[PDB]
Amino acid sequence: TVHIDLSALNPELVQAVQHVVIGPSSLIVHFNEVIGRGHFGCVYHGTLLDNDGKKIHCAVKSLNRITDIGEVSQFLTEGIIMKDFSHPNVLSLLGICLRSEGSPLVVLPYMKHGDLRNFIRNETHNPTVKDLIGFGLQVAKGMKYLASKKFVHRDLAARNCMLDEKFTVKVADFGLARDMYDKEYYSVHNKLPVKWMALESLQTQKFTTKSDVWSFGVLLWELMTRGAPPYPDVNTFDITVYLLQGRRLLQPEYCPDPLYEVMLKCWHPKAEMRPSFSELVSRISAIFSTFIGEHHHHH
Ligand SMILES: O=C(CCc1ccc2ccc3ncc(-c4cnn(C5CCNCC5)c4)cc3c(=O)c2c1)NCc1ccccn1
Repeated sequence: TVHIDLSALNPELVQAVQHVVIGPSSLIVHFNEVIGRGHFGCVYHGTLLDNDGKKIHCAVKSLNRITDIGEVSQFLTEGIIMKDFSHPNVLSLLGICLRSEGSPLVVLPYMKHGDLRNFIRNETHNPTVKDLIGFGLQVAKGMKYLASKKFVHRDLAARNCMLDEKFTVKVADFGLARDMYDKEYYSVHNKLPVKWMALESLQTQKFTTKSDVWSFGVLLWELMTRGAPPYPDVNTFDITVYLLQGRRLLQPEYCPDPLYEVMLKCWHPKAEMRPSFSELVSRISAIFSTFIGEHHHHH
């Protein structure tokens, strides 16, 4: 029932939204069919009528019970930040629907297989070790692209990646993503994923591509453990001390030794000493191509 006053938003943000607008008549939000949850609300199945009149299956993000303009602005930015994304391992934006009343709607392509964490946890799907390394390589390529556009993700985790009908892994949620401009960092001004955060980010609240590399390492560990929760016997509040003591996530059972070395490199206490995403793509690609095991998907 909300009425959003657009004159209360930053003009550059409103113009950006206007450019990716979806006509209210072209979208059916299947509001009785929940499919996920972002940082600002739930995600639903949707049907999008395209420019050529074809029905497109989509995922629609909405704001859950809106109270203030700041929340609307952050939610719209989580859609606008994705507008120029064009990479096979990065989810694209289909558009934004803003009706006369109610929450704005961020429209994304539907990803057949759902989130990466749930996919690997499914005992029947049972991805092989090589399949898991391949998923890790795909995420690395998406992050290499994001890093090249000077965006800091800040919330990289398996649950934030999706798999499409061809098993292509795409970095999908950008609810905490920020443009670094020419600064090479983002510091918090205005619910943080503690067990995926770099030690320096937990201490200073400053995020960089190198802090995303740390999160990537944890995502690789989630892959190799088939979606186990990290540090299960460490409380969220005791993580900083645990990490300052030099302690790290242990080698997963079926994980190749060179891939565990890659994870360790991602968690170096000195951010400058961590590999770049370009270096991670090269290293993981060599591990992937030399691991001769059973494999299903195309990486
Ligand atoms: O929700 C999130 C992050 C937010 C986010 C970001 C982008 C997307 C984009 C598309 C999408 N496509 C397909 C399916 C889907 C859902 N199910 N299926 C099929 C249905 C038939 N069975 C096989 C799966 C396809 C779900 C989604 C989403 O909900 C989604 C959600 N992470 C997940 C998360 C969120 C919170 C806690 C844990 N995990």
